Amino acid sequence: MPVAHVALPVPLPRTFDYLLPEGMTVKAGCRVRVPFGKQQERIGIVVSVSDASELPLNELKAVVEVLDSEPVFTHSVWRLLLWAADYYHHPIGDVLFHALPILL
Amino acid sequence: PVAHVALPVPLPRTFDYLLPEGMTVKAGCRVRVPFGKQQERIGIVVSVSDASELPLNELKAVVEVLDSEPVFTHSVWRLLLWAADYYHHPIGDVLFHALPILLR
Repeated sequence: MPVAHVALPVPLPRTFDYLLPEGMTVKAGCRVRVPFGKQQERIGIVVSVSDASELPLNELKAVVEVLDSEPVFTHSVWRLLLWAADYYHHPIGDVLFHALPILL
Repeated sequence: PVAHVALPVPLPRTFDYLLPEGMTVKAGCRVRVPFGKQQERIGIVVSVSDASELPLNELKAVVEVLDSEPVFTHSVWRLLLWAADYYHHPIGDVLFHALPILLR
């Protein structure tokens, strides 16, 4: 009863920022393993890579491992999926992960 | 450093807020909540439980409840939620876009 769950009108990509460790590069389109909750891990997909972030670079967990060296998404498929997601109002994560099993 | 990751989260991607004391809200009401750091935003209560993914000591508190009771019909509400769910649209996206229509 004390936790009100509010729904807000967030930007296009509602991605989650994670910090990359020392000497570990990843390109937009690769899958990565990251920390969620507290002591749980989950497979994610890199959407973008910038030097900035909505939150202080001091409180963003670091990626555990990059399960990819080369984007698992076609340069075309990728550009397409992102568009699709935005155009039809679908969560980027939703499209990406649902679209992966098929692409393979 | 930063890496904008897209993850496959559950159905509602709602944001948990803490209700101050002596202030109750029904699922379907609009509320004013803190965003970013020093910014306000109008949101809608999708649900209300006693639990929360995060520590109850880290959840900002609702600032104001703009509704005594649901601005959405018991029907419309039940419908919109479905719609959002069935067609894979952000619940917040559906609710706020659907609002101007239902009223005007």
